[PDB]
Amino acid sequence: MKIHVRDSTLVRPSAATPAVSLWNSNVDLVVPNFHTPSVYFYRPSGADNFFDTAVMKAALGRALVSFYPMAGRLKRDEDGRVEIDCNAEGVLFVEAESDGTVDDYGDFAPSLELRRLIPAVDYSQGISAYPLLVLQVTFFKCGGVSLGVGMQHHAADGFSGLHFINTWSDMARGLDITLPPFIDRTLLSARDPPQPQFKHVEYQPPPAMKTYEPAETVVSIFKLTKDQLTTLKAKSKEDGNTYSSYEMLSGHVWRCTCLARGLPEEQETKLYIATDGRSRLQPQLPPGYFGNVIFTATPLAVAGDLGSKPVWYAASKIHDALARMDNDYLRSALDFLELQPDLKALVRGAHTFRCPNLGITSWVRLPIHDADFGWGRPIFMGPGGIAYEGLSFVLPSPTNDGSLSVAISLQAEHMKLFEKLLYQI
Ligand SMILES: CC(=O)c1cccc(O)c1
Repeated sequence: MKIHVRDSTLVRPSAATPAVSLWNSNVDLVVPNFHTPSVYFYRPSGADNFFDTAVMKAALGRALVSFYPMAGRLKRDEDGRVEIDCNAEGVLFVEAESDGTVDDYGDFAPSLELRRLIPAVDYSQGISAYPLLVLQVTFFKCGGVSLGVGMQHHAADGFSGLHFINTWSDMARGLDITLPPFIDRTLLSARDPPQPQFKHVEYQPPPAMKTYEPAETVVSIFKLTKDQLTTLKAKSKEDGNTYSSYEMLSGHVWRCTCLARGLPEEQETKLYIATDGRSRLQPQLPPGYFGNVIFTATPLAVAGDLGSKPVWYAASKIHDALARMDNDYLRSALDFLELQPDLKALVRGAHTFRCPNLGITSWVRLPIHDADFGWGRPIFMGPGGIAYEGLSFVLPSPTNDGSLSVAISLQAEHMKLFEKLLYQI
């Protein structure tokens, strides 16, 4: 498939916005340096103006008025701390055409082929050289359209990013803003002086694999029916042992991964779980809080135990890790991060999620399919390509059947067994 760009432009806020330097909290600093990829897919609705770029950009400019930090640029203060220069330079909007079809992506497994649907960024010209948000509307050879999104997570996390996209689509349909964004990250300032309370196991080195081959990593996606999810939930009754569907599913995935990887009985495994601090921070963050509030629960386990014990054993560990992440624990994290000499060094990479470990996040809660720009909701949305092994995304169904999908990156030889184990319910 070849893709070629008809036009690219910088879309600025439709009206005047504050000219300020937006301070970043420690959560807003422990982020990747690249743009986080995500992709929306749409089927033709039969409309003559399907995804009219003028309509899209008009609404984009209107949304960037309240979401003005999105149209800003990265800068560093006198101490070298990354902050957001809200200068309204604008976000990048790319219109592109494809000689292929939406069907070419099949089940929309998040392979690196999705990256082509998202504008590339030159990271060699300073952190101030590129927009915080890059957008690509691609028209396929079937009438279908993809919306590719690259968002610098110095701006905000995926939760606020989703808040922006849905607001954009709302305005594209003529709607006014439902939830106005709150823009002040000083609410997540560390205490003075910083008083950490736990050692924070989340930032400790993960279990290793004695060795380490090269690894041919593949990406797949598997649908689980509502009945399959219901059957998995009542497995909490096993061995005379209630955990939620999410806790049980994440435990199920964690367990299946260990068995698929053929982990030794004694091998330790560490699970990384993205959790939203918005729910537990005190006092409650204002609705529409614009920034990063995503933390990580990291339960430890023995591969032999996960396999020989019921799923609720895995779920219990997951539940315990999440339960101890109250306000005090998160407040301690801000203080612990504050004392760290290098925050970027704490950002997790391929090494973190290599065998025997795993990272998981669940997007079912998000209104990820509420991005209706006037021509219908997305037929799919997911991460814009997964680069390395050991990442899993739990995606809800676009339909109302209550099914979900587990997208995941594993070694090629491990992926085949994982599919078998995932459906052993
Ligand atoms: C994005 C994602 O899937 C993930 C999973 C675990 C940890 C983490 O920081 C991120």
